[PDB]
Amino acid sequence: SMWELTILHTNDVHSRLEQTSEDSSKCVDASRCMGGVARLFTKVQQIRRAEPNVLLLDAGDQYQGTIWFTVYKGAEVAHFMNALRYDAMALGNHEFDNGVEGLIEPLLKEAKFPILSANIKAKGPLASQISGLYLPYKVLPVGDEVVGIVGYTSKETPFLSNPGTNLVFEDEITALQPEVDKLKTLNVNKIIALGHSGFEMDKLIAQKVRGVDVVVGGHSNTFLYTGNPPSKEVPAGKYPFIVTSDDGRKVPVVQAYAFGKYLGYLKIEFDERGNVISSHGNPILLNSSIPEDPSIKADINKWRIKLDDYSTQELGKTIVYLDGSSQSCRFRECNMGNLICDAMINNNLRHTDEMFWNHVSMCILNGGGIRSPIDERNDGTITWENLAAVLPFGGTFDLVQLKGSTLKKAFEHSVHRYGQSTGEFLQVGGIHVVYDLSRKPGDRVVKLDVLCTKCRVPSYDPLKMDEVYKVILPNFLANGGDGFQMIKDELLRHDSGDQDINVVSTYISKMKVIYPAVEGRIKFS
Ligand SMILES: COC[C@](CO)(OC[C@H]1O[C@@H](n2ncc3c(NC4CCCC4)nc(Cl)nc32)[C@H](O)[C@@H]1O)P(=O)(O)O
Ligand SMILES: [Ca+2]
Ligand SMILES: [Zn+2]
Ligand SMILES: [Zn+2]
Repeated sequence: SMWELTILHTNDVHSRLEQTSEDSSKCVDASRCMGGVARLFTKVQQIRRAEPNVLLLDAGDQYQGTIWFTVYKGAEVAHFMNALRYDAMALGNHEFDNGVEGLIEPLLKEAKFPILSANIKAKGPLASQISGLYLPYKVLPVGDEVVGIVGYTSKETPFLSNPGTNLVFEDEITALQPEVDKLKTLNVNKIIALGHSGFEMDKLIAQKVRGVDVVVGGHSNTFLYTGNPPSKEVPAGKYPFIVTSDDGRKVPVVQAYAFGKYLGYLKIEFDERGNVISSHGNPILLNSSIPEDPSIKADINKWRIKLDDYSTQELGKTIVYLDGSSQSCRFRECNMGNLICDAMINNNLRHTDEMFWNHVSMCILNGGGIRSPIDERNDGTITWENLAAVLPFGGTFDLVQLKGSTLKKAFEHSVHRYGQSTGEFLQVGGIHVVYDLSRKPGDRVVKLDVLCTKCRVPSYDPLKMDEVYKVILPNFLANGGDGFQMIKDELLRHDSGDQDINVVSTYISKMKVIYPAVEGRIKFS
């Protein structure tokens, strides 16, 4: 006899509580709009009516992405995940963005479902206040059977977030294996690994961790599809991706892109000993054909009223597509990156003396900090809400003083593991950089010219290693984020800076009509 489990899954929803446009920015024309929690509820309930054994899972990164999270700070996540009746959630890196206190009080205390992470260990005074609010695993009854769900979270979280000194992030495979063994001793033969470390780590967990039957993932925003994909997203593999484990088993691995646009849907046929016989399915595109649930929509509309206080009024126009996509901004020069850096430099114009045209000419911006495009095809209108999707973190753009050697090392770090779609890839202003990706990590920056400061005519000259340059960058990078530890450790000065969205808003308002280009700021030999 066979037992079929239906795994429903989301990952990297990123405050997209409402429905969105095709590129996950604000919904304009509702006929061509997608996702949101109300539409998700409808599809989940169809499948719960139709299929006997159903789990709705989240693989982290609900926190952070839109004005919803700016205002409600995770209370919206707790409320609407409770309304959808999620069966479990794994902690992502962005769940620690407002500290451990910003995780506990909004999300963990208000959640009426298990929140999971096995590789996070509390220390000192936190252990008491946090104990039981997150777990390493959960055994869940599904029909007659039980299904174990073991949690995991990225080891990189302290480089990406504010977990603080009282949490330790263990290796995933090291931490997961004891907990999966413990589930075997409790007669749990069906074990799902739900977590937030990326597709490559998902494949490694599937390969190495004995007992794990399915891996449900996030963080890398991985779209997988079997057959013709139903929208703009390009699949990185078949759904599910089959990893062959070290003990001979076929382990399906799944991810459901991002932004609540798709609902993941995998049907696993298990045998009586909890071995995967087969598995099939695809991520279901949550298009306008699927209606929003009236009661959830009405409740979204209630929480929406506070957000309509944000000004409707046009900040300015764009006549170009502002390419703030990850596929551009983490791999090459993107025009959204140029815009933001030009805005940053424009903000710091203080023409004080005859020697310098301006004291700062230079900008670096982590590409992973650019979180949305802005589409030009609604009369070119840019609103604050559109910019809030690009820059959702409530950060500042700060001035630092760096040695050229420190800057060189940052640009080496920018491409040290190029190809993985990680956020450390640097968008720039007043810097022309050339990479050679054939060369070894730490030796890929072949040309690095910078715009002169001590000059009346701005022009590009080679970066000198022992010269000190003033650079505008995000506070995230000033505090050593994205593994830019050389910046925090070697910086000579660090001033407080202006709020990130306001800087870019001011520039767009001053310029009125914008048309930023890709100009060869970043080249590859
Ligand atoms: C493998 O990609 C993972 C991911 C994909 O979308 O992107 C990671 C990239 O996101 C950027 N990031 N993360 C945090 C942060 C931040 N502020 C922090 C401190 C306080 C508030 C959080 N500020 C700025 Cl400007 N960027 C920030 C950074 O580039 C990082 O690699 P995911 O969102 O799944 O983690
Ligand atoms: Ca099993
Ligand atoms: Zn994410
Ligand atoms: Zn993440």
